[PDB]
Amino acid sequence: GYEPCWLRYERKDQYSRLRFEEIVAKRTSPIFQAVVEELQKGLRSMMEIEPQVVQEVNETANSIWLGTLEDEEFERPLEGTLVHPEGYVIRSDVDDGPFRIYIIGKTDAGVLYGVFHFLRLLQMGENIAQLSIIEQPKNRLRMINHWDNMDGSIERGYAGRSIFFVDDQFVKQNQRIKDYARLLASVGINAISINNVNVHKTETKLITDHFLPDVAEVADIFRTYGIKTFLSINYASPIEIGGLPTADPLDPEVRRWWKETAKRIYQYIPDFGGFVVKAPGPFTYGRDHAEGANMLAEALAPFGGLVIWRCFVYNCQQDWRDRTTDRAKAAYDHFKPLDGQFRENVILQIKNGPMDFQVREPVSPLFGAMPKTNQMMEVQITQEYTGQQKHLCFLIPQWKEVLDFDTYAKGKGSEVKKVIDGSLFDYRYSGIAGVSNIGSDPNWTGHTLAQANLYGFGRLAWNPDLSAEEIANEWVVQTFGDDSQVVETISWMLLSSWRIYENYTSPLGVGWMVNPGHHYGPNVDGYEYSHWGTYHYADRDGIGVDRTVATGTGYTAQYFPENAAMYESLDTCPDELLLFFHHVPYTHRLHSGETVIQHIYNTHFEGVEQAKQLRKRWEQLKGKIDEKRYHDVLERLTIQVEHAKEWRDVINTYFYRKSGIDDQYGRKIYR
Amino acid sequence: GYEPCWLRYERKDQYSRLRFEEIVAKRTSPIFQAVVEELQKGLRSMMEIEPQVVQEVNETANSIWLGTLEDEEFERPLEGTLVHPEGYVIRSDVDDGPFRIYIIGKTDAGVLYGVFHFLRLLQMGENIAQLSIIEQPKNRLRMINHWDNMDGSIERGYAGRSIFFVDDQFVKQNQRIKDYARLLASVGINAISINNVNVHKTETKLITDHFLPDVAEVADIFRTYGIKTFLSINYASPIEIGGLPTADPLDPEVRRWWKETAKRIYQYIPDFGGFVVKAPGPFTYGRDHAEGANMLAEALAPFGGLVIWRCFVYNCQQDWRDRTTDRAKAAYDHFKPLDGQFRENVILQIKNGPMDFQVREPVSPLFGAMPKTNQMMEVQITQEYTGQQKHLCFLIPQWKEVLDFDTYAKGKGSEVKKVIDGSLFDYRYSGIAGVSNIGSDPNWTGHTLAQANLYGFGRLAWNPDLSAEEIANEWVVQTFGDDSQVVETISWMLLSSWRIYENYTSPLGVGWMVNPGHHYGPNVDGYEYSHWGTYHYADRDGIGVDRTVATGTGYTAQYFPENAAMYESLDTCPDELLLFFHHVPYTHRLHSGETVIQHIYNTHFEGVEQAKQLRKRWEQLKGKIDEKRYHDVLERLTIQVEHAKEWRDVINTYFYRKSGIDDQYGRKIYR
Ligand SMILES: CO[C@H]1[C@H](O)[C@@H](O)[C@@H](O)O[C@@H]1C(=O)O
Ligand SMILES: CO[C@H]1[C@H](O)[C@@H](O)[C@@H](O)O[C@@H]1C(=O)O
Repeated sequence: GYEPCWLRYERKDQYSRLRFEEIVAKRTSPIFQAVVEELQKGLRSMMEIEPQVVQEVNETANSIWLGTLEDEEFERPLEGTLVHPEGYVIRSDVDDGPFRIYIIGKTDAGVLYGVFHFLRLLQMGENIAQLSIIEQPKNRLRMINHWDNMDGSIERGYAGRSIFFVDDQFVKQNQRIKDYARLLASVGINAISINNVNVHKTETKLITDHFLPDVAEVADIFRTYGIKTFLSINYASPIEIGGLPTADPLDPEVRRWWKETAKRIYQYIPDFGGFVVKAPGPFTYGRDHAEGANMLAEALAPFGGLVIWRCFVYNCQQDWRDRTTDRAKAAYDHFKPLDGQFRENVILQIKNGPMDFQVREPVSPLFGAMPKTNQMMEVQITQEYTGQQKHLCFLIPQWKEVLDFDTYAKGKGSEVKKVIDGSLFDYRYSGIAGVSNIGSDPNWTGHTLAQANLYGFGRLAWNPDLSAEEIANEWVVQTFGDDSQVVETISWMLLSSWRIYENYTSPLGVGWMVNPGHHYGPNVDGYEYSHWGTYHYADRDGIGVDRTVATGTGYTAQYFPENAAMYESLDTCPDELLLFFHHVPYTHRLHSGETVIQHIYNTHFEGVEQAKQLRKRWEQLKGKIDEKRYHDVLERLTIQVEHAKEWRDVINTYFYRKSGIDDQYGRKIYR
Repeated sequence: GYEPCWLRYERKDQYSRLRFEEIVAKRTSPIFQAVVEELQKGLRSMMEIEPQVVQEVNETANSIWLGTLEDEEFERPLEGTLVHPEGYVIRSDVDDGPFRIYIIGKTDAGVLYGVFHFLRLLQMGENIAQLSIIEQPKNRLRMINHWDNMDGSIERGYAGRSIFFVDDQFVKQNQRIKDYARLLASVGINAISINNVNVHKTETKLITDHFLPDVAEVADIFRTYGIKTFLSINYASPIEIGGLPTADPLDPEVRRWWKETAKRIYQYIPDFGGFVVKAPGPFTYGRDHAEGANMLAEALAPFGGLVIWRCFVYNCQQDWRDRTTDRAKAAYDHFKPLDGQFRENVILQIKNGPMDFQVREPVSPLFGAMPKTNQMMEVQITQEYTGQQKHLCFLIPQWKEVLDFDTYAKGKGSEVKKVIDGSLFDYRYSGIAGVSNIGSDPNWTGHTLAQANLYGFGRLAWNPDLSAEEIANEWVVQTFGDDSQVVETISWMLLSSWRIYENYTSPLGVGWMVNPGHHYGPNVDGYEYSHWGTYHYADRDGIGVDRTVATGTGYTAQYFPENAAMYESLDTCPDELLLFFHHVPYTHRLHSGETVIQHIYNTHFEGVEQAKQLRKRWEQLKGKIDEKRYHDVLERLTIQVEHAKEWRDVINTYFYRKSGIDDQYGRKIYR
């Protein structure tokens, strides 16, 4: 019915097998049961062996040992250094007797992640004769947000319908949920919100007795795979389903209603993760988001729940005429002032950028600006503005640029990753969340290669220091095999895809220029005169948003001095973000030597040629990939090439018609 | 529940009444029954009298006589000249005895229209002491097309939900259908298609036994008011509900299926009007529209049904890059060549313009170009591109410009009205159709004053020679009374509204510049790079579509020599249509003396001020109009003023940003 994605566990040849007679499972918990089953599955499929599962080591048998520190006979030094609950150690016994692999986790979850790491080593064909590994995740929260609706639709879903809901109910099918959990767990994802942040009528009832049994059934599966379950809530629930006259967070009965709702939820799901909130809301009653979030936080506190408060807030009724109002400044101006007013179990979830998941956006100034408030970054795996899984776009490189961005909050070495992993400000709760890119499509992600974005998200969530190169390598090998041509080719495609897509879309960081509504395809003035605050201000002389303090919106001042100065100056501002920070003449000379207008022409003409190359390189792999996936991808790559041509021409023509400046190289621009 | 619109029958004062003791109804048919009931209603409400209904004249009683020629004792000369079946004569007896009013119709329908004319005279307070009237409609078909869907929605409906359907079924309520029929009949409308031309799944079943009983129930009501009922059909019905493998009009079984469908329909509705068709279609199987239409025509022929084939056909996948392809030429190039190949009961329905109901479009070249093919013009009463009933837009003046347009098909005096009334080419069937502007809203049309467009459509349909001035006068008096200030003010508002709306929307006939999808509001580049063939080609130097033969698409050649030459020349082409026919520099000087760019600024700034005046004039009527309607309209006028400001600024800014030319008068243009 559907692909196994990167958990193929392809059968090894006779020269790449392992000899094991037993699996020693020191524990019998539901998680351990899933761990054992997964190990059996991988070893059976890959090695064609079926070790017996036991609870005590057989001194003379080759074994894989699974357990926690408390299960050890002799606690060696390495595992003794473990402090993170989800951390683990994998080491081969150094003695000369039977072969033994020890997978030691700080907790059961640790053993689960350790096993998937062990299986990953096998899929990649690593020598496990002398292993000595210690791994602890950097981010406490490694979450996935689903924008699934209960009618089956998925907001911004380009990979089919929801695998959770249908006909305003839960799918009677749960086997796919189990395989999805296995996939998420394989890359360390430990938290999930199953419903759209835009909570509609039916979804509002997910926190009521009518649907809680079903939610609990889903949570039971995820729990088995070390995944905590969350629900996006409707802030107006007290009114819509509570029978109350208001949703005011300060109203005594409203506060009580939520506390009772929390209690009720925990009776079905004892380890419920908490609420994800997109917010009639607090503003409706003159309350600020601290008051709004803290009320929900107080309801969940007794149960250990968390409130994930999204900071995607802005004036969705902005006047395009007013160049003093800047949507990019909204998030910071709204939350920065509230630092230190939020309850301990509240985590502010902030998008990587201050606008809205554009192909390229500078880093949200909020990161590093709130020392006393937990923060978590939200990235979008589903490609809303990045190709919608029609165009290939491996998002890992972009996410690393964001994660490695130094905010200088506490001087050099204050990278975003250190802000969200909680080390910089000692955040009790923090991490990263990704908007799911899956659907009912057999290949899960619409575009076969988009599977790499989900895999990659998990890898970065676990350890942001991993290189895009090794993440791509791991994914390709596990998904398509180790043929050097296949690996080198697909890895190259993945690693260069984002830049290629940006080349023929929005120029120099200004973003947008997409069709309104569905957001797919070129439309330079699409939202140019809208009330969404997404403008490029292109005219016959130049383009760009002046966000300088000197003459613009003053957005640059939201960054710490080092970055503020870099963007403030027209001479130091990076080319790739120039139009996001400065309004400049088309003739303005970039650091690359190109005028702004010629740069536009260059990347659009050249981006299309690069897209053709992606397709050509893929075609050269025919015969080395099964026919089904070969054609699924070829189909998409062709769709990409044809659409890229539309992006190229629409943008080139628009700017030629406005600037009146011809392409330096005389390439075809339709007048 | 809803307003009576123009059939108010307001109670007259004691000095404006009539003395009648009897109504002589010479016939007992369902139509006559409705006629009598309407007369009783009007006389009771207006005159507070209740004449007894009799079948024989009382020599000594003041009476209103109703009958046809065959019912007359003495057939006078006037009614003796009647030839049209729906014509009638109204004359006061010239003798000195009792007062007698004779309403003589050629057929029952004629008597119905005669009575409504009599009632109209009373509502307007005309002296009926010495009447001598003869009226015969110019257009055989005076039709209304409904874009209602069975789920209750109305495509391009801005006046509420369908009054016909709900929950994929017919409304159990029929009283509103009766009052709607009364309204349509009052203005001579004699035909109606009750469902959307875009026939969806459920609507496709309107031609099956499952829904025919309901359709018949609706048709029974309309029949009583002289209205023939039609259904829009799904050309693919043979496949969707017929169980056949194809819809090919030349497939033997397909032809048979339609003939059987027709027979079945006529068993429920003996006088069924026929099918309205928007067309898997003939093109799908390499057949032309003559073959497509003739197949349906052959099925209806034995029953006297008609096939209304819409010519709204074009490449909905046009390349914006190709300036040689012109959507405006499509309709003519598609149908002109087929003249003389259509069956006698087929009528080609053509929109007033060759594009798509824009605020201003030149006349469709098809009118006058097909001497051997019946034609009917389609106009849009619902204001899709003309304010959507938020902005006031009395469409009658525009329709008269189209109707009075001389095609010169047979030399001077070949106006569009003479083409569609069938007199120019002796068309057996022809006329005019209007896309309904009603909905479930209590005031029927969303905007109270939009009621005038429905009324006006009927009046022009009956007699295109009626002036916009008298049509507006009739409507205002009947709807709001005869206070001279009220009449003069509302009439002025109606008569100037269209020009006002055009002033702040699309300039000089180029059209569009609307938001995509819903089509409401400014968005200059909205469809500029779309595949719909709706482009203005504005750049930093000029704007316009070159449709000349000399250098453009050659669209001008579709008109007869006299009009072709007028539009072909840049010097003779009317300003109001200049950008539809020529691409010109912004500095091009118009006949008005304005440069094209300054004209744009002028009409947009001034159009807003004119809109403010509409509101001001309405406010001055407070106290002379009931509070409910006064405020309903004031609300809309305020909405109009505010939106006009958006139209003004968006368009002015777009062209300033592109042309770089400032407003001559230094008015506020946001940079
Ligand atoms: C779920 O709503 C989404 C929305 O579809 C998307 O287009 C954007 O505006 O951001 C959103 C968000 O992150 O709330
Ligand atoms: C019913 O479809 C409509 C359509 O809503 C409208 O936007 C336009 O394109 O013309 C149509 C037509 O007259 O078929």
